[PDB]
Parts: sequence; C-alpha cells; structure tokens
Amino acid sequence: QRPERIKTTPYLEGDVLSSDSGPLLSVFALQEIMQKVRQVQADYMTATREVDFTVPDVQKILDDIKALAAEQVYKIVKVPSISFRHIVMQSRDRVLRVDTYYEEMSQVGDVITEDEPEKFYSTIIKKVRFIRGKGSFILHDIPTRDHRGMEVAEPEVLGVEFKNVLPVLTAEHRAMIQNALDGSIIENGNVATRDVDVFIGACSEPVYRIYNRLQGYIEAVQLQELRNSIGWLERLGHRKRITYSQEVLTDFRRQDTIWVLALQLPVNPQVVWDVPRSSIANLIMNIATCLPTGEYIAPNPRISSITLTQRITTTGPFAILTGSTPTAQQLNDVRKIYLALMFPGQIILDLKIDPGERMDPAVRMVAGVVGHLLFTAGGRFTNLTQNMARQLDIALNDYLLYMYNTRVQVNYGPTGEPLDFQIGRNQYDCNVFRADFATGTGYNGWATIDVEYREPAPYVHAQRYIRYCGIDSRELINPTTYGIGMTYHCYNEMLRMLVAAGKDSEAAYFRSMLPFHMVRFARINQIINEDLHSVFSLPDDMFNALLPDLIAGAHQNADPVVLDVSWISLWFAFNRSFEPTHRNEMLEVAPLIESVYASELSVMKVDMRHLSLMQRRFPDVLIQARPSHFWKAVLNDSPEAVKAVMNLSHSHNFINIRDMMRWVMLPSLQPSLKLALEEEAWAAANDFEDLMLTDQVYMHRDMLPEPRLDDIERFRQEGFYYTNMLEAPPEIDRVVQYTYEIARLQANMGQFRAALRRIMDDDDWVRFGGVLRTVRVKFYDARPPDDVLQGLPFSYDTIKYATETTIFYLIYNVEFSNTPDSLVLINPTYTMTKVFINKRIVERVRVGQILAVLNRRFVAYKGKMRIMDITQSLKMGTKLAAPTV
Amino acid sequence: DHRGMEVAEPEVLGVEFKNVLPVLTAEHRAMIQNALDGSIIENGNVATRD
Repeated sequence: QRPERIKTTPYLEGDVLSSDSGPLLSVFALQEIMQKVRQVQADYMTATREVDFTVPDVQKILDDIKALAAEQVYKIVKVPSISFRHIVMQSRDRVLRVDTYYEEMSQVGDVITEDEPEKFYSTIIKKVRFIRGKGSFILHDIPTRDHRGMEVAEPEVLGVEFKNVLPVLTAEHRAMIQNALDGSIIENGNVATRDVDVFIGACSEPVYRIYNRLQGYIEAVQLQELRNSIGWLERLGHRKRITYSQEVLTDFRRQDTIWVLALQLPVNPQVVWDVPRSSIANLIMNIATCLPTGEYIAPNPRISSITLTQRITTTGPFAILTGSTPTAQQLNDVRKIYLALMFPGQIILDLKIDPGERMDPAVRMVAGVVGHLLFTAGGRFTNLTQNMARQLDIALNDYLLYMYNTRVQVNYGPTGEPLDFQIGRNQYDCNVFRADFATGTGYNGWATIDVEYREPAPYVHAQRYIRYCGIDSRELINPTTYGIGMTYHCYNEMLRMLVAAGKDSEAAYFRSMLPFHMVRFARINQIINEDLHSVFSLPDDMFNALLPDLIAGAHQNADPVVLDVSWISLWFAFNRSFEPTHRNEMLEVAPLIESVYASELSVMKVDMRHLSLMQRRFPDVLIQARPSHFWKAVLNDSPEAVKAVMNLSHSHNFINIRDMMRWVMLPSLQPSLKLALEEEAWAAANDFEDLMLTDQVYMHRDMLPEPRLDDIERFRQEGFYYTNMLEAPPEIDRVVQYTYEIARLQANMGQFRAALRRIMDDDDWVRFGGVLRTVRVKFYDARPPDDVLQGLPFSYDTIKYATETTIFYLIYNVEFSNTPDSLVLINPTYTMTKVFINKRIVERVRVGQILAVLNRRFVAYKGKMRIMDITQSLKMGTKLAAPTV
Repeated sequence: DHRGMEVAEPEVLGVEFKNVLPVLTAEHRAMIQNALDGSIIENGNVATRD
C-alpha cells in the first residue's frame, strides 16, 4: 500500500523478533518512571509526604474524553419555566406577585460562613452552573391555537401563572384580562413556510441573558465554521499521508435541519502547554495517540557468514554476540532505547550499575563502539546524559587499547583524559571522540544539520523536522547515491580509525552493516515528523533550550526523563529496525480528543480567574483563604476524564501556591460553545444581587404596624401588609457604619450589647456591611415567632458576623367581627432587621397590570425542524468536495 | 492562613502557654491572639530553593 515497504532484494527482509505498539508503550513508559521513584525512596532515608504511585489506565482515560464529545450543554423543551407567580389575599382587584427565579436562587448552595472559605467558593460555582444550566434551551415546537383568524399562543408558553386569581377577580376585569390572553398573538403567523414561531412572553433577565447568547450563537456559527474545521483536517492528513476513500463531503443543507457546532478544530496549542508540571503528562498522551504498531526486524543472517563449499564458512568477529538472545529484563531495555530515539530531547539515557548481573568484559568494550555511532550528543539535542556519554568514552578508550593482535604504536598526550592518544601506524588523532556537548565531535550530528525547517506545520508550535544522521525519508523512494557510497561523516571516521588500530576485521563488520544502519534512521525520521506530530509534542521554544540548559545545569520546566539501560542492551538495540506495520487506531479521532481537552482547560481557567478576585472585593469574608481553595473548588465541578489527564504524572500533589497562581494569569483560551455560554453566565453574576447575596443589611428599632382600621372594606381593598424589605436605603448621614474589625472588639470588651442599644434608643440606623449573607424570603399570615420577629443579624458561639437573614411578609388578614382596638395592644412588638435588595421581587400591583410583564421577544422553532449535533463528524479521514481557498 | 499572608501556628514556636490561657483575661486574650498573628513567614532562598 506504501511505496517504501516494497522489499525487492532480500537484504532488509529478516526475522521478526518481537513487537510493540502505541497503547502498550504508553503504559510501559509510565511504569518505568514510577518504579524508579519508588525504588530510590525505599533504599534511603527519605522524608516526604506519602504520595501513592498508581499507574492509571490510559485506554480508559482516552475513551472517556471521547464520550465527552457527545455531551449537549443545551436542551430541547416545549414550554419555558414558570418564572412568575401571584399570591392572593383578602383584597379583590389588587394582588402581589413573586418573581420565582429568586425563590429558586434562594436554596442553591450552603449558608455563607466567615470561617469556611472553601465552602464559599463551592456556593458560588453551584449558583453560576444553575444559571447556565437553566437558561440554555431552544424552545422547539410550542403549542398554539386559533382565535378569530389570527394565531394566538397557548397561555402555558407564557411565563406567568394566574390560575388562583380568577375565582376571586370580578366579572368586569375577567373580560379585561381575556383580551390580553388573546392579545399574545404569533407574530406574522398567518403565512405558510414560515419555519419559525415568534411570540412575546415573560422571563427573568439573568436567564433571558443566556437565552440571547445561545440563540445568537446558532445565527453566526454555521457551515463556514464547519468549512474551516474540515479544511484544517485536510492539511493534517496532507502531512501525515493518510489515504482517502471516494466519498466527499457536500455542503448541502436541508431545509428542515439546524446545525450546531460546539468545537473549533484549529487548536491553540499554548493552552495545553501552560498546565503546570505537565511536561511528562503530555509525553504519555503523545505515545498513546501517535505511535504505530511495529515489528523489530533482525538483519539478514548472510551478512556475517558466507558458506563456500560444504565445510568452509567465513565467521564473524562478534560470533558470540550475534548468537545471543535478550532476556526478558534486557528486552525492556531495548524498548527504552527506541523510545529515546523517537523523542529526541525529552528522554535521556543512563547506565544502571547492577551488582547482581555478571557479564563478559568484552561486551562492554564492544558496546562502547556501538554507542558512538547510534546515539546523538550533537549541538542541537542529546540522547544521553553527560555521565552516560562519559562512560562510553572510557569504554572506547579501553577497546582501542586492548589489542589481541600484534600491537600498533601509540603516543599519549599530556593530559589524562580518555582517548588522548594517537593510535595507529599513520597516527590517527583519537582526541575527537571525547564528548563535547557544544559541537558533538564524537557521536552523530558531527558535521550534520539534524534539525531543519522547510514548511509551515499544521500545528504552529512545532515546526521542526528531525533528520537523524543528515538522512531524508525520501532516500527509500528515490535514492541519491549507489549502494556502496551510502556513507555519512560520523560513521566514516569511526571506520577509518578502527582500521588504523589493527581492528580491520571488526571494521569489515560495521562497514557491511552501513545500509542496514541508514535504513533504520530513515524510518525513525518517518515516525518523528510524520506520525508523532500532535499538539502534545514539544514546542520550538522549549526544544531549543533543552541542551543549553543541560550544560549549564540550570532549572527548567521541561526537564527530561532519565531512563536506565544496560551494557548489552546497547548491542541488542543495534541489530533491530522497528519497521512499522499499522498506524495507530485512534489517530483519526485524535484531534477531536485534543479539542475537548483543550476546551475543558479553557473553562477551568475562567472559573479560577473570577474567583481569584473575591478576596480583593470582599476581604472581610475570606480571612483564612489561599489560592489553593478555588483550585480545590472548581476541580470538583469538573469532568473526571480531563482531571485524569492532568494527574498522569501525579502532579496534583507537587504544586506550590505560586505555580497555580501563574496559570490563572496566562492568557490562552480555546473558544467553544461552553466557554461562550460560561462567560455570559459569569457576566450575570458581577453584582451578587442576582445570587441572593448582599451586604446592605441594617438594624433599626421599629414597632410592628398596627393599622387603626375604621372602615372594614377600605382596609380589605387596599391590601395592607408589612415587610422588612426597604424600598430604598437610608441616607449616608444619620447612620452609623460598622465592620468586622470594629464589631468583634466590642464583643470582647463587653460593650457590644450596650453601645448597640444606645443606637436603638436614639432612632438611628446601623449597617453591618462588609460581609455577604444568605437571604431567604418567607411568607406568614398570623404572628411569626421570635427568631423572625427580633431575629438578630448576628449570633453568638465570640460572635457570628455573617448569620443568615430572612425576608418576611405579613399579610394582615381581617374579618368582620374584629374590634379596632383588638390588634392595638398596650405594649408594641418591635422589629429590628431591615434589608435592602434593589430588585423587583415582591411588588403589590393591581390587576390592571398583572400581565404587563410580557416584554420578552421569544423565538421558537416549528415542529417540522430538526435539531442535530454534528460535532462527532470531525474526524481526520474525511475529505470535502469544494476545497477551501 | 490570615488576610492573604502566612503565619505560623502557636505550637511551632518554642513556648508552651496552654496552661495560662484559661486563667488569662478575655480583654488580653484577644490581644494575645492579635499578638500571635504577627509572626509572618517570610519566603527564603536556600541554594535556589523555596
């Protein structure tokens, strides 16, 4: 199926040894990281917090991100909420209404206390998700009816309930209200093919604000935004070289279907790379969605042995090493070496000194040669530590001086460093094979440009093309040189030195394995810049600073993972190839999985951005608060799939207070449907009076009003009642201002009860402002008990400054046989608590304006329309008919 | 935690006054709590470590 795997000559055709895959190396790499930190913490006296190291199921995590793409933040409903109610009384033709949105806003979270700061943040988040979850509907297929030629709507789709008003209302206003119910007509409803329903209604302004943003979203987010997203998915498949079917996408929209698109496919890749200490978590997600399943191909066995007649056979110099097998421990070390070659800067190797294992001394000296022509310590990236590259130069110094043939001459240098001599008859200077991390004089990348830039990438953050040993992946399609001149500089100097030291039988081996060597790096290049190109890859501003922060030893936030290999694992990784067979299963669903993950991080950042300012707005509430409280609060009201990706390296326990504060200040947001529906919900809560929380609560000595009634019907008609709710707050003069620091000291000095009563006797007003309070609304007919009547704004335990207050309405119900002095007593009953709210909540308005609240232009869809989501169709394997210019 | 800055708990200090707090007067008990809230924790730097 591919032009590069057509194996004509039987050179590259060899035996299959083992296999590997994407979803297997992802769980293997996290095991080898967490086993190392659980090993050094068991051998030494370590003193830290107990952090459990469990290896999470990666395949369950990637499935749960995919199930989140099928979520629907909107909902389909036929009728809106109730949104208004009326309470009847003794009066006819005069009632009082109740906006029942604030009744629903009363019992949302818990009571705000001045000692639990984490419970304050969860009370806020529970309110805003209640606003967004309620005001996000479509209102499809409302019921209507007919009246005298015009189309009037059924009264159930109006947001007023008045069914208790009719059996007490007079027969004159029954017809005066019936013209209004037949006045809620359908606008331009007497034309067919309308395809929509327009009517007027009543709903509260904090929820109607969400209804405008969702309805305005579908007007602007349509086919052209699907046109950009599919056109971007063509360019990623244009690079990754996937095959297409003969089926293209046509932009034919039906006349009865409405498209809703919740995501955007060009992902801002900075959003993933601001998550604190997520450098290892981005690596494991890169393996699971991009590595293809391959087989380790052993080289052709006729390279060593050439059989002449029957019993005459040429034998190799490493006859003992080629006929060995890797044990099950060492095979897990070959899978580390190819895991460190595919991810160039991010994974670095070491040596793993082990006293239990006893090897031949010759396998170390042979594997000092193989390390010098397989790895890379050049001027751009490194595959191996400053210590691992030091024990290879000593292993080369010992191999070049243990001469089992006739000794060649050697002239040492003035220092004592390894490889400081001039071996050979013609005195090849062996000084150039010591590791020099600024130029890479020994390993690959000596005279090679192994990082090049040639085209703008689909993911804008990773533009580089890794080219191991200066070889393109197009030297398997159209080769440049012959089958003998396939040589590069870092290998060729190793051969002409190994001949000079008399080891020209081993040099015959490494020369005859040159084209097998170059083909392997020509397939690693076809995995790095062709398959492992995701948003989870490393950006260029972190890749370029990996090596120059390794030499200086400075601190870095993209610190590499150090893994351990063995000595013989250097040899067994030489004679393998990893030629991939099948690409990864979830490669096509990959960028939709990245899109949901980047979008859910965007809505988490906004929920911490607004909560971080509450201390600078109400400092008297949050005394014992810290930035880890809203970090703990909004992570509870978040999907567990996105939380499981952020804790892939158990970094939830290793974050200090100035790292989570750095994430909430980094500007990078991925716009989607939910963020366009969340930021509108936060805009409706920037006053807190729509959250039933206020600071303007007063205390003022005032008697319960005893209406000295003389006419029974006039007292019955006018609708007499009493509430503690002010219509307007008192003046700035004549009042006394208290706060938390003043009122707390007066309780400890014993002057809180005394100095407050002197204000109550001089007929003044005291404000307890500074903190917030939970406010409820109650209704009573007879005399309410003491807590409501004298209910103090504070309490005792030494005081509770933020006690829950209440709003009570006392409807005076009178009968015929009551004395005018019956409700007049000798000694009055005072009330103290008086709260102002600045909201139209409970207003006593006559029945001429009972349905004057119909001022909301609702827009509804007809029942023939269809509402379908198209977010699940943003796969990479799709192609569209009309290409994007 | 207190007012957005960090303070130390009273047992982290090297004194034990738990037997004198029941006898001590309520006027000075609120003043010894305010005196206890003055031991702020400065951030330091020991070989480039927090």
